[PDB]
Amino acid sequence: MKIMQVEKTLVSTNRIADMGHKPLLVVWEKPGAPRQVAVDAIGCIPGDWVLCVGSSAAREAAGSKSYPSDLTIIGIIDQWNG
Amino acid sequence: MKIMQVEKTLVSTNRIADMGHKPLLVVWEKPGAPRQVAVDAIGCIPGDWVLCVGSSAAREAAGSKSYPSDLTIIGIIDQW
Amino acid sequence: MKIMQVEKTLVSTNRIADMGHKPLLVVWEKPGAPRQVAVDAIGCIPGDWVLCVGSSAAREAAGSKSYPSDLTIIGIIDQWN
Amino acid sequence: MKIMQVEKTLVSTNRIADMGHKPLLVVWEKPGAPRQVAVDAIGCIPGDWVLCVGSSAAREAAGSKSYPSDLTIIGIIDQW
Amino acid sequence: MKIMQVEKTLVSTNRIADMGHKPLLVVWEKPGAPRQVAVDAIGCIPGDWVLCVGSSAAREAAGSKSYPSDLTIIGIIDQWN
Ligand SMILES: [Cl-]
Repeated sequence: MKIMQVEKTLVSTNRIADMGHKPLLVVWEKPGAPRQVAVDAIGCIPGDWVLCVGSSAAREAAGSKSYPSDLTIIGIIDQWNG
Repeated sequence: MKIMQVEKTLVSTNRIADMGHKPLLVVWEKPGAPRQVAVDAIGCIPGDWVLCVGSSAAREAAGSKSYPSDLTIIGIIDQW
Repeated sequence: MKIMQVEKTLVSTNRIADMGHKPLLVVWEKPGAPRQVAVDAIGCIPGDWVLCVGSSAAREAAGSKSYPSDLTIIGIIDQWN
Repeated sequence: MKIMQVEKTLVSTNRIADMGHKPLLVVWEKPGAPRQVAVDAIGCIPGDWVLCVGSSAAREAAGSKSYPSDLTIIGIIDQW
Repeated sequence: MKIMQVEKTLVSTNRIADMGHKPLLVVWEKPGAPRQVAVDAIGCIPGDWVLCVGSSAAREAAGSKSYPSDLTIIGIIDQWN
């Protein structure tokens, strides 16, 4: 899994029916790093540090084994909680 | 998933039957970046910025759990 | 599979329910390399060198074909054989 | 999917039984780039530019969901 | 699939039971390249150039669709530079 930060919500799109209403977020490992897009399975806001899963796990994490995702946020990271 | 841009249509006449008639597009993260090829499941043209999915999800995104794809366009993006 | 070292525990109180109670660990191929996170399926401590599996094998290794993992620690490496 | 060129046939006499008799070819994104190996599901020769799929799609592309491939040639690109 | 050279055996005494008794080998694309670990399904020795498969194919390649592997040696390369 990857540690990434939420930059912004991906709204400016028209996409496929096989994807539902779960939000898409633009994420990166840090500012300036290459951007990716993840399905938000938790409920995140810009600036949140999030745990991201790829591969097959990303699909069922997004809510279905049939979900079109290869990157899904499955947790919010507590930077300071120990 | 990754945002990419469509450079051009990929022409491959000799290809396996499992691919069917789905259009294949050459895509890149940006001009000059490594070229990859994606199945277009939306209907795109050169210059379009597109949302692409890989892994297992690219197959069913292309229209079947058995489809031979590891990269599929699942959306067009305006603002890039 | 990758050879990585455990740096520390990753705390995510708000994570999806399918993760159960599995511990998550911050791992890297060496200090300074990009950090990743793996589910601990062995019982590891910081400083341990660990064998990590990704792809679909990470899921069942973490305890279920339905488990949300793409990186799972499946062994501790005895570096001084 | 990636665009790659066939360099040569990969000869591996001692390989697992699951591989059958499918040809294996050494491929690269261009000369001098890191070499990889793909199962040839099309019928290629050295010099061919080819379309290759990875991930789980490579297996069924090679002919079976149980086939041991993570990289399969699924087309010949008309521009060589 | 990758062409790699076998460097040495990977000793992991504390590893998940699903691994069985399959040998694990340290492999790299060339000396000095990043080390990975593959399950040996052929029977290899150090110095061998080997064909390695990853992704989901590595599992059944290692003996079972349930096997915890994302890198499996599935062939020995005849005469390799
Ligand atoms: Cl994969």
